[PDB]
Amino acid sequence: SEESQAFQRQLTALIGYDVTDVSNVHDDELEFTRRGLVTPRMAEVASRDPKLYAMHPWVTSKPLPEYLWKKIANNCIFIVIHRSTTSQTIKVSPDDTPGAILQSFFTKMAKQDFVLRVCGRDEYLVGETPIKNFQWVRHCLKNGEEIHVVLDTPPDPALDEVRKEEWCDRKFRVKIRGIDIPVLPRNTDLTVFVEANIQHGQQVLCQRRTSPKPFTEEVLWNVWLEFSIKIKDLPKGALLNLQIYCRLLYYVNLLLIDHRFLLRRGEYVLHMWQISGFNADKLTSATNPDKENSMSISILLDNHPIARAEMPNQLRKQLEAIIATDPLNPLTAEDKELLWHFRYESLKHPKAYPKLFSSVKWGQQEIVAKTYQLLARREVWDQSALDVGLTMQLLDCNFSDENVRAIAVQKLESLEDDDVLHYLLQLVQAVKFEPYHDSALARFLLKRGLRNKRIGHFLFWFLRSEIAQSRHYQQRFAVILEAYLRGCGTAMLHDFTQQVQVIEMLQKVTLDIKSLSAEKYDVSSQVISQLKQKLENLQNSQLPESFRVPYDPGLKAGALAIEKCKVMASKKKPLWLEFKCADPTALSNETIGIIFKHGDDLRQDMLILQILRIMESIWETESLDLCLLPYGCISTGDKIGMIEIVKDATTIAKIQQSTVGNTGAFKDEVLNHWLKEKSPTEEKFQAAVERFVYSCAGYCVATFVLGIGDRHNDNIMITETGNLFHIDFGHERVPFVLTPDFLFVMGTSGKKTSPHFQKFQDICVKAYLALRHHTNLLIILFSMMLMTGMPQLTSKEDIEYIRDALTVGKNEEDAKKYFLDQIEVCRDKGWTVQFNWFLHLVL
Ligand SMILES: CCCn1cnc(CCNC(=O)Nc2nc3ccc(-c4cncc(OC)c4)cc3s2)c1
Repeated sequence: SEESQAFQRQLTALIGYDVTDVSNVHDDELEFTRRGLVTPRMAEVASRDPKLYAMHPWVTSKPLPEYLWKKIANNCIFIVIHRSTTSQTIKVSPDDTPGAILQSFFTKMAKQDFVLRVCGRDEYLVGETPIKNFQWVRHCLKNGEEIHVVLDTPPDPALDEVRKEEWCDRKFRVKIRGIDIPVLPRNTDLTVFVEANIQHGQQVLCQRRTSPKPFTEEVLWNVWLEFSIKIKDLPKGALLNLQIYCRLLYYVNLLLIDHRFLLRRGEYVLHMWQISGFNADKLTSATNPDKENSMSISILLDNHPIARAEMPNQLRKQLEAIIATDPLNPLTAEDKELLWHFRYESLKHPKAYPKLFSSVKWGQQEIVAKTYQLLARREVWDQSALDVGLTMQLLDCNFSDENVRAIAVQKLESLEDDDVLHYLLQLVQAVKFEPYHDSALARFLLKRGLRNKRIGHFLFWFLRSEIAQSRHYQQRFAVILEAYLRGCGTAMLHDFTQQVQVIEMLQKVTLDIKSLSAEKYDVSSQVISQLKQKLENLQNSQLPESFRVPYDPGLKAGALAIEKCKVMASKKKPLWLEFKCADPTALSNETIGIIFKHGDDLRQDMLILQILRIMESIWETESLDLCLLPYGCISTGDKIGMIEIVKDATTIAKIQQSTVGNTGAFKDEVLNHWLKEKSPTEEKFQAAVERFVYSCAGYCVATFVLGIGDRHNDNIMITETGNLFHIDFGHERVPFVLTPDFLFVMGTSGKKTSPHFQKFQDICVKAYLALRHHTNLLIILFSMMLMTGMPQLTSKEDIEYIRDALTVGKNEEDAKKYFLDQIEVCRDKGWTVQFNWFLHLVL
């Protein structure tokens, strides 16, 4: 039971979806999946070390990069320690463990066991890890900052307490009975038919149509559709995709083999997803909850069970060629049969595996058999070093086979939380391509999230983001989330509970303000008053005392700095909110600044940001820093989210608006003055010039690769301290933005060269060819991003942008050349496409 039914309401209200609800299901898969997950939850709960769990030490086995060993000129590191305005600085060896450091500290003083917490954060320096390997440390040294730690006592694991739990040979065929809708769209007499496909990872196996019939609110064929495939030749995870044309208006899917390995039988009345008017919402096994407005379709099943000599030379080379080839290069029939015939050779090359397993006639019993024997002798794959790009490739929409997919997930098991975090978002999205609710991958996210509060925290927001936006996938995700929460342990349930109230509160406010200045560029006096009064109304009895900042879970925000909060001057009306630190042990009055925004789909931004982080760590692997500023951003519901404000930064545009602020002339010297005036010492200035040259360079390459490089001034920002960065990725060309104002900081004005600019192309090109060394990873992530993150998209040309840009199949010379030309376009065009935003105000 009873007090255990509150818990459920807690869960549902925490999730944003009621998973005990059974009104949008035609079977028990979700229920079954709720049951299936108890063990892997309990298992992981049971085996986690309570102390290290409560402190969630954020840590990495990566080597410390060159550019930070450079920053330590003494093989020794300073750490200020505090007890209560009593503090001493300690020389420490980069290889010193924390316990080891406590040894030397107790030694120092008086002439039990406490723990090193970071000043101002919910971050601890604990565990047999040399300090060189805690992230905070690496982050402090990056920025030229000191390292402030208070000594306090550990958090009681009691607070992580988890609740008690006490839980034939026949051809296949389908009777299309007919379809219904209540209200008919365009109205004038058109014509309509049903298309029934037998699908397996977007490979199509058979297809049947109906004769068409006049499009009216009710249409009844009552036909058998005898397909070409044999019942027994059906593979697990095969979808019966049902589609409607007149062209494509609606689609829906049914697993032909249920989660119990049972051929699917009987009557079904399926409510169908309308078209927007390829992508991952097409694949779903879910039905439209909206029974009242959706088109639907009746059908019937009743058809039970089921569960090397020497290769030539020039063929080996055709083979190696095929294998050695981007994920988007499609395979000829000729290729596929080659791969299949020489599968045992193909098997020694882990890079072949995606190509190889998509050369499988999955519509043949006998061949899948062989394909499993093939997976049996996995020596080489098991032993290969982890390649995430490769691994990821095998979790995309192209692979429905449960066992292919699961070897990829084997490979992830060896990732440390550091990397789990990098890829967490994409991996969560990759759930959408899983044929069944319960999957190896789902279970793996579950483990890793429960094992580590950082992953757990981000897992929560990532699943919740989707649950609240997508009906296609909310059911499945809601089940995974519920699984998580039942293991994360009441500490976090309270945290998530705080957090969820705050962002529901603050979105209420966000939307109410849009109502009050329609478009009208200016923001009425009236507006700001009301914003002020609401936030005051909120703070006085309703808002929590403090709360974790979802995009950065080490930060506890306290009260609002109402004075500093405002509505932004947008066509949308985002909030500029700022909070005090709730941590009194913090080093500053410097606020936490968060922007809330409705009107853009931030799921996209989230993705782009995550790819930015990935690029930054690729550059880590060649001892390269380009100071990208992939600020925090978390989507939270329908076209609405939050955004980390970056301290001390303005808009390239505004730096123009200041001096001239014209309707839109444009000047080249202005940026460089703006730096001087924000550099209290001329040598710090050269650091701004420094940071800028990198940041510019970073964003130049990145932005180009993603093809989001032609942007307006207003959507680029720089820090008072040189760090340039792009924003707002919800929104003649130019490849990327290299305006003449930038180049004047690089000591050039219209076609010359100079110390820092030589440096600029040097870094740029380094950066560029460095990402080409991870081509397949970027291609797979990008392609997935578009499939899980976008509007509709061409399953060739939208995606194919990024191979031409990564200049696939090219030696480093051509490529370097290519990139350099992409610079020279921005110097042909100078201010031209910048200038052009304005003009089309009327075109
Ligand atoms: C953060 C504490 C207050 N503060 C301390 N220094 C400043 C100077 C002003 N700094 C900024 O405005 N920084 C910004 N950072 C971002 C990051 C992202 C976005 C953004 C990204 N995407 C979509 C957007 O549309 C609203 C906005 C805007 C800003 S402004 C403000």
